[PDB]
Amino acid sequence: IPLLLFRWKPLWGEGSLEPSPQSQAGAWKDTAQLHKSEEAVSVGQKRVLRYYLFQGQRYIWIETQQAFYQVSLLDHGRSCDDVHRSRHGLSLQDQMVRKAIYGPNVISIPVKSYPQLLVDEALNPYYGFQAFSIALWLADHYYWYALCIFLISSISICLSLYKTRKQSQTLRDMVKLSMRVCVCRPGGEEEWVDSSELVPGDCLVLPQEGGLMPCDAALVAGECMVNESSLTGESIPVLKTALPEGCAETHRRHTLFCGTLILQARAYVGPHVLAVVTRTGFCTAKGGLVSSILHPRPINFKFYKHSMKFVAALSVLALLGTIYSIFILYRNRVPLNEIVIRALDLVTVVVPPALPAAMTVCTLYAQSRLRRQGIFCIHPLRINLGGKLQLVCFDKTGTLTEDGLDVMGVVPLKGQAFLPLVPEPRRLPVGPLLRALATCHALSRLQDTPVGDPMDLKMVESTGPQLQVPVSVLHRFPFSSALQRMSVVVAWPGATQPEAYVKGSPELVAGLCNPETVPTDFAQMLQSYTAAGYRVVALASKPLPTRDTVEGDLSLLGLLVMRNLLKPQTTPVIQALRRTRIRAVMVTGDNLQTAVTVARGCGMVAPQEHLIIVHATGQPASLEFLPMESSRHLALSGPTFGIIVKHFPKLLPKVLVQGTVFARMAPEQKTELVCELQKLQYCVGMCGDGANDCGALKAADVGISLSQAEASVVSPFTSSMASIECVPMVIREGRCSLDTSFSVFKYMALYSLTQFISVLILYTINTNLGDLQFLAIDLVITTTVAVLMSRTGPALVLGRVRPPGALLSVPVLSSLLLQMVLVTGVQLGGYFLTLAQPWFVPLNRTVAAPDNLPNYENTVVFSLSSFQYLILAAAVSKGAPFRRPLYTNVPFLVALALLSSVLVGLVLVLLQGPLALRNITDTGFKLLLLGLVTLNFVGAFMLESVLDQCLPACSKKRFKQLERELAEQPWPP
Repeated sequence: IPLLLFRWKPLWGEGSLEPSPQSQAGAWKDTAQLHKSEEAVSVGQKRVLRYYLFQGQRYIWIETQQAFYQVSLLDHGRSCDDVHRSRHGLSLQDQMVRKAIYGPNVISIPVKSYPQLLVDEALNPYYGFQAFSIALWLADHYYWYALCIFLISSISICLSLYKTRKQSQTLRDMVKLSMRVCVCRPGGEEEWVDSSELVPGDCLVLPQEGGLMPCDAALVAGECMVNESSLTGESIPVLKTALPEGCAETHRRHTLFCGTLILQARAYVGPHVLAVVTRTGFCTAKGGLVSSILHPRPINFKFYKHSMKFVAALSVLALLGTIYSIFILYRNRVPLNEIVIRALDLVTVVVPPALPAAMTVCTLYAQSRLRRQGIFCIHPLRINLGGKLQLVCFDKTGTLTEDGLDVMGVVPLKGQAFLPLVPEPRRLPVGPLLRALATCHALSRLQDTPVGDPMDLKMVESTGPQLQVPVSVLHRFPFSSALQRMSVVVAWPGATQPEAYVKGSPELVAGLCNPETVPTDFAQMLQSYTAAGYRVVALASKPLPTRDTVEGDLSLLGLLVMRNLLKPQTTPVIQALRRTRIRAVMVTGDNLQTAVTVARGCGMVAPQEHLIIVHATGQPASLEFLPMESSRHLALSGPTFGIIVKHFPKLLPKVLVQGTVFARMAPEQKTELVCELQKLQYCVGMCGDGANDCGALKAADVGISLSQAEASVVSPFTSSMASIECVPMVIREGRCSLDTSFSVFKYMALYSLTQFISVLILYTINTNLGDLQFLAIDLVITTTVAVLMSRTGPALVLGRVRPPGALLSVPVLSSLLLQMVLVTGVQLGGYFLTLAQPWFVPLNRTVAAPDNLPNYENTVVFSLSSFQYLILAAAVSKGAPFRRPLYTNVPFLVALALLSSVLVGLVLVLLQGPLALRNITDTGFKLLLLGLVTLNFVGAFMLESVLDQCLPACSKKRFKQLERELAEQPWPP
């Protein structure tokens, strides 16, 4: 083999592909087009048996003849007749043959124990640089400073251990489905096998009492009632029917997904129900969503996008900083054994150890602020995407309107008089119409919940009679979608003859009713509700003294009115997004005439703002642009949106920039409306609720789901308040986390730089900063005010000003430099003020640098510098546009106050044996050392309250450029 390139590697992956060449040359090699590293095979079970798991799917492909990839969907072209032939169980000898091809039917999480996980964190070139720094400063004997950068790099690791062991504990909780499952064998058995031995091609008999689900099986025989709350959040009971003979992604009403909980499971044909296993652990629903979490898409928040700028600047400060060290120390007559070490020591102060510890902890407080409010996020780095959102798409029903249809009242008809809509249906007396709305229902009085059609259960408590004077006699015609109506014959004690109640649409039923009974103003009465967003149904009766005699020659009695109201917290939120100039889009799959009358109510289309319906044609002709008379908006449609994206590709960005109401959108069309806005360089958000949004919540940059405790059908922000008032809370938290991450970074840099400058102003005169001084500084002062810096919080009102989004920009480099100038003109303003004192004596220069110098040239530099760090933390931590004022952070004022008081003490009145300061500065020189700290405290607040008020006189996003064109000339004629 001669593969021992390991010996070569001992000497030491930026270029893995390059590295790969070294390792090897029809086995164990796989370049999977993304980092190209997945080497696995098993070759067991007396076959070829390719094995490799690339993200958890098995890919049985070692060749082209007797192998084929994608264990998911390798038997996807089945027929509906074929699964009925699999009603019998697989053979027990053949049952342990399909387990080789498929998985063990367990979506598994590795344990990743503590020796295996500490090695995956410390193996990086930014903890190995500091392990070099442990053995670098410890060449100067028995340092305390070589202990602190071990003790604050054991906080940097242990916080990265905590955010990993708590994220993987969350994913391991939701996929725990330990249950013993009864099946059928090849010939008349049960055998009660474990759920970790189920393969597709097996039967499955459901328990009628209780149990969740083993795996997504097709309901081949029987009736079942499930609870889909684990997979979609729509927690209403869904009735599952038996699969007819003659497509698993199409027949949703015949599949029992893995994770949903089954409730009734009645048989009605035989002794029990039957199912046919289709998928397994990593290739199911709830197995595909978890595999989309633990291998996420890369986030489009390029934090430190420049990637070379900081590194090259680092290079210049380090080198043009370390060649000043080699120029001044060599003019101090050194024996060359330590110049090298002094320079490496100068390079180790420009890399702060607590930089990964303060950027990690800045995100743990962000998840700790959203969990108090309700939003449960799991991907920690997608918090910062909420600060950068120019666009938010909404669903309609359940999201910013009510969940189900709600009744308004009754419009009766007593002799064609058109008596108006009553506000409360509990107020009309009992008759043929009041008995009508309480008995024509396809519900079921089972387990104390009326379960059935969501519409007619709402009119049960609209008046509230008793249920289970009328009695359920017979359902003469079931409510079918083909004939659209439902006839129920009812009787009651005290009747001469039973009546026949039937409900349906207004137009189709009145065309079958008596023409002498339906009036002439029936079309405009239908028109006055179908154009305002009302859903209206009619009802009829006929007394009976079978066939369709129950539905014929009917009297028109009255109208029933249903209407989806807005939520009370919808209107102040849509106005608060329009006021802060982020654009609001509604993406619904409901009717178009309903969607316009809602988008005028909530506030996408404000009054005195025109909108025009496009309504393109299926033919390749023009767009027709119908107007509406009741900025500039456009209202699209479902089949309209397919015409522009196919036949008019040059006119597509002119529509998505100024189109607001998208109606009749298919659930597979909600996902490329998001992927097309991301190609206009929007950063799209998506608040949604249901199964229709499962493709579009993932594709969005911030996908938010409503009204669920802790689920995974979201991208990540499942919240739990059932309103759209959480979508400003993600904007308002993602903005106070995007500049806090900037304020933490531009403080670490400011500290490293003040230290490089105090070790460099002390390398001249050969008076290097002490032992407990480096420790003090770092640990105490710079880690207390960096772990506690990021606890402030979000503001209370959003604003028009976005965060700057780019770290190394022109307002950041300038402040750092000006602040550095104020910092170096005060250490030089403190060093050259002791030198003019009468009590001043110099240092014994020719002894060593760290050995025997408790002198006056470090006492002034350590005192001035300690305060510089505390001043700078407070200066860089501002919260006027985005975060909050810093006095609300009570554990951050107590740091500053306590640390400042200790520091003022060690300069006025000890820690003089320790920290090696000069014994007593005798005269009243102490009182004006606090003088030029005060004009550093004043001179830093009055420097960043001026520099952020700077406008340099001298549309990056694609959409912004288009908007400018629209402003100059409206695109519609």
